[PDB]
Amino acid sequence: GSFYLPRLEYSTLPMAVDRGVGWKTLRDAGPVVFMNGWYYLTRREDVLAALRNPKVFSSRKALQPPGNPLPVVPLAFDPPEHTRYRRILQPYFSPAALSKALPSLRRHTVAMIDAIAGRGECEAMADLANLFPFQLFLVLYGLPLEDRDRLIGWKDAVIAMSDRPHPTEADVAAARELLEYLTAMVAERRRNPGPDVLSQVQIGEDPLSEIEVLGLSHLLILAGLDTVTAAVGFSLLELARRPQLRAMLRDNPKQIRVFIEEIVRLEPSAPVAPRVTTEPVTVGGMTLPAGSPVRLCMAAVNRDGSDAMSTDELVMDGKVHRHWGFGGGPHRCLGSHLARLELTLLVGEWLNQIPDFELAPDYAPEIRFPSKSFALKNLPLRWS
Ligand code: HEM
Ligand SMILES: [Cl-]
Ligand SMILES: [Cl-]
Ligand SMILES: [Cl-]
Ligand SMILES: [Cl-]
Ligand SMILES: [Cl-]
Ligand SMILES: [Cl-]
Repeated sequence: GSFYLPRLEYSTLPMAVDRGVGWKTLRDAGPVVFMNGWYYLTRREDVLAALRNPKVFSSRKALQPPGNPLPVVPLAFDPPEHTRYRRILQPYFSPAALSKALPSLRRHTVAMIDAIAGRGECEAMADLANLFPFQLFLVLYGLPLEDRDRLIGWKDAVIAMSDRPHPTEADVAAARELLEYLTAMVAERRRNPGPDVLSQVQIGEDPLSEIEVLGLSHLLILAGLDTVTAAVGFSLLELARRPQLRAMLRDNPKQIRVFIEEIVRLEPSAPVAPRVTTEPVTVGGMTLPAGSPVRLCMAAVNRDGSDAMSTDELVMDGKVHRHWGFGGGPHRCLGSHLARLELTLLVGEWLNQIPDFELAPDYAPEIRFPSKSFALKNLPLRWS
């Protein structure tokens, strides 16, 4: 039996400079590590089993908000409700379904790179990574392109206020404006359904309600955009400091795919998944009572050294690339195929117009830690 609970202060983890060092510090503390109210499960055997066991490791108990909120479709649901949502949404998010959008997404990506390439410099987060996901979101779901500025502003306000009592007056107005904006859209799509996703999920044999589509739309905006922003930054960072990799990847979709898998493996934008247990569980000989809040450490598992595909290094070769940067079990990222499509498009079109570039002088990449983001703070790039 394990009766001595390791405890760490989250804010002291050495995470700003090198995530490998940060996750190793946590993993080496033990299979179960208590930090700031949560039990972190750090080892592959436990993390993957837990992700794969929604009955025991509940998402709803960890993620259902208080009050009477918009339903967080499907993130905050357990089976059987979760299973229905995933069955309904799966066909719209498959590689084959999303591949049909590629000409449009490529055209918009090319235009975004076009405006940057002539400058010889940029700060890649503010100037591209922060803007690109919402741009493609408007394209994918048929929203007015001129609404990008205010939609990004609403998203940023809602994300920043989520973890914080005492909401600022500006914060509540932004949340209300976003809700009103999305509500009008969803109602129009129910009355006049086009061939698009948000229309089609509201009709057919098992239609979603307007409130369900509103909750889904909110979730896609809050969970599906900044995650890709973070991955764009890490993609361009690693390319900026690896000239021969840049050369190899230009016009090389097969290897760009491999590179993107490595970026998501090594710098997963959501490196832990929260759950609450529904019955006693024993992890590493330690028994946790029912109702225990746990955080499952996917990013640590991806780096645990247990095979050649799980090291702290960027590994471009090897016949197999696999990881849990998109999660695992039934909640595995609904948008994983979209994220891959968008990231590979971005890298390819960036290298087509900006094949050679470098970090600005005396720049040392860091994330803000602790914070609500595992993205780079900034990324100053130079070329020409
Ligand atoms: C590199 C980019 C991304 C990463 C690293 C990422 C990561 C993740 C992870 C780890 C989860 C599982 C959370 C959990 O188990 O509690 C998840 C779920 C989800 N993601 Fe992503 N994601 C990315 C992009 C996207 C995109 C582009 C979309 C859609 C536009 C999206 C939509 C969702 C949704 C709807 C869920 C909930 C699925 C469910 O609960 O069944 N994500 N994501
Ligand atoms: Cl909910
Ligand atoms: Cl300029
Ligand atoms: Cl797997
Ligand atoms: Cl490409
Ligand atoms: Cl500078
Ligand atoms: Cl900062």
